[PDB]
Amino acid sequence: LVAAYPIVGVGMEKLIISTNEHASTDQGKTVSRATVQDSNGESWNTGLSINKGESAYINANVRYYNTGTAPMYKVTPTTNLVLDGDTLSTIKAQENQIGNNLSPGDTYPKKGLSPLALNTMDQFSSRLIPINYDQLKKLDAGKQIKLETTQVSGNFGTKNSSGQIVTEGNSWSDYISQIDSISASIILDTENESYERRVTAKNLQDPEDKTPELTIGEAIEKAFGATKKDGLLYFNDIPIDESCVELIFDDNTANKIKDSLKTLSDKKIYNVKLERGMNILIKTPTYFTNFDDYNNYPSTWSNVNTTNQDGLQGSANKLNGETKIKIPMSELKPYKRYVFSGYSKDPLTSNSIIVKIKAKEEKTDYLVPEQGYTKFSYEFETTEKDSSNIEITLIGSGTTYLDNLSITELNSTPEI
Amino acid sequence: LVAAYPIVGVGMEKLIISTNEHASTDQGKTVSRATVQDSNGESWNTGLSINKGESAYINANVRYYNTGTAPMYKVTPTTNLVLDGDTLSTIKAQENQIGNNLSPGDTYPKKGLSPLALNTMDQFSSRLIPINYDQLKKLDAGKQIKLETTQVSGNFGTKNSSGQIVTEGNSWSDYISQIDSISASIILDTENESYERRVTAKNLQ
Repeated sequence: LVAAYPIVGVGMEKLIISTNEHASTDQGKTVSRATVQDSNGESWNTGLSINKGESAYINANVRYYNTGTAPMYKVTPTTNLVLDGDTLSTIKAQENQIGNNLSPGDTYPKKGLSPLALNTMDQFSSRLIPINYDQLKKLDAGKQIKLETTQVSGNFGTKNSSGQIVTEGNSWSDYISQIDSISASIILDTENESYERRVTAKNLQDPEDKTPELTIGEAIEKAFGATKKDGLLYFNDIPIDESCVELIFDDNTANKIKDSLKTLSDKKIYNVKLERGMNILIKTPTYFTNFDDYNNYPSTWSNVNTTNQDGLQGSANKLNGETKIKIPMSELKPYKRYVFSGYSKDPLTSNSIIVKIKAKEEKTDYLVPEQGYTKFSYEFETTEKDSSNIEITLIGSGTTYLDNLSITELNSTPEI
Repeated sequence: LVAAYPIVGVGMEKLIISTNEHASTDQGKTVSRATVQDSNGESWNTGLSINKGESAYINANVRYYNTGTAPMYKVTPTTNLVLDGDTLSTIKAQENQIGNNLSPGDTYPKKGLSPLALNTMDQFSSRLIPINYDQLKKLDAGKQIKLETTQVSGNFGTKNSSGQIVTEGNSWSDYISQIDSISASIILDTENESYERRVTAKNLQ
């Protein structure tokens, strides 16, 4: 029920420009004699010119990488060069920039090597790619470009009766669209890697089809090789729960799950029936706070108490006091919108000091709804390499701990 | 339990550069007479120029060599020219630089010969490979380049019922990745030689 569907992305490393300028230097010596009179002269001729029409050549440094569950033989992408809300050229790479092999979970070329270069737009490798003069002025005035993937073309492998395989005329292109008509797209993002899978779905409109269906918790169990450990789900001894990760929905999927939850009797987003067209992100968190064990924390909290520190639904202490952790910015990445999220309890008042500079130094009271558990989450911006700490502090009157709290990445967020 | 898997590497021997410079020399003689007065002049015109956009052509000296347990018919590598933490061009060699045969434990060309040359980037052998001016200044300021292998493409051999073999459409490329999914890579290095083998393994999962 998982379909082999290899994803390709193109990554930018460096950009080199080059100017088509034209220089010259001439020296002349003249002498004349006439009958008495004479003359002698020394002439210099410096010359510099540039003629528009192919006025600036360029070259780019790229590297291919795979993600998914297939190889991809003879991969060939296409790139679309933007400069400033616009386009400049569109290149399908020639024979010299073909990507030969690509194992799943890998890059091309191999890791201990240098990147790939591309410079021409013709079908045979001639005629270096030009940039006209106004784009050159926009470039030197301070504006920079990026890269963009649009499609790839590659071939799979299949063995005949003869005992070998053949890779010719077997395009992966005409197996793209069919899969994206039937499947749901689930992506995972951990701290170093990312994985994109398509899992098959079940249409409820027409009754003739018989496709076996499941739920999103079982879907993440089946797509990734996930081990059910004691009710939790674990992926390479990394916990993935309905509570220990951060889920991201787009608006149509969010609305479908949200209005489908009300007829359901359980308030879990792991037991919802899977639908046809979805995009579900699951991001792992950076720093976890299970007070029992597995707490990747540099310093340890204050006024803690171990009575059923199981995480959610059993955090079992209601007293007064203070918790505080100071952390410098040196360990974490700068200039990234970090998101801090945890859960609730039954106190009456609690307040949260998040004193991080260049960011939300607003501190608010808790506004606890009831003894039942609800999440809470705030956003902030990371500064640049300061031992001046971010210091989380929670003062409470009616609780000392609730055993779920974390901070996580929320990437694709730089500042300058 | 040992899989035939020939390794190819590219070795650098020498690098030649060449400048696209443009020289000229002119001589003129003038004489004039008018009614009494006269004049006579001798003019020289030295000229030297260079225009960027294909300002420095180059050529490289390479030689192929095998290591492993297979031949490799019609070998064709790709090279990736770095200069200083960067890249300058990427060439899959044309028809004139194909490597024809390669026995295991051998080099191409044979040992009592001179190396191979390559100079062009086009698909048909034209348009010598250019280097722009800043790289030329980095070169003459004292920085040197190297070579790099990324992939090769070659063909194996198989005999049919007809009693001969055929080498066409039988790529070694689509037998690369499968072997590197199942095998362990063991290499030996002695004082003159080196040997790279892949031996098949057993999954315990």
